Amino acid sequence: GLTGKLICQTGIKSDGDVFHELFGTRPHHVPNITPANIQGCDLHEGEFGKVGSVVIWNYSIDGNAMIAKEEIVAIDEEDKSVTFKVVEGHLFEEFKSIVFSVHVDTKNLVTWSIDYEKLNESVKDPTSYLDFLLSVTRDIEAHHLP
Ligand SMILES: CC[C@@H](C)C[C@@H](CC)C(C)C
Repeated sequence: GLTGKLICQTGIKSDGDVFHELFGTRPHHVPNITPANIQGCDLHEGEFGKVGSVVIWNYSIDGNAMIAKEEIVAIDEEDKSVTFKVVEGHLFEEFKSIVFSVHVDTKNLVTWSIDYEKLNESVKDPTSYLDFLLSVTRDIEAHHLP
């Protein structure tokens, strides 16, 4: 009853390898490119670009500052995908678990997926994070377009 999945897909005209590796090896540069959305990315454990690294994101939605600590649980170079599992922060006021994945198909299409389990049934499905992820994707595309 508590489980759901949200997905957004959109095209980018910028390079899809550069987009993938932004999130896979350079996530700490994301705040510099989309500062209205994401104000910080600090390495908590491990190393950038390695499975099992843990980062702390400082981000904002509708003018409200929030924090998410995430474990990078998968980086698939072949599929051009990165998966971030939330382990602490604001989102744990609503969810038991929530996982973000970003995939790039370069035959370019960026797909964001949100997999989640709500603490209880009155919790809203986190659709607002799709608007957030589309905004971050559009700022990255604009930055990467020469
Ligand atoms: C939890 C909200 C933001 C900081 C999400 C991040 C995806 C896991 C970010 C890299 C877009």
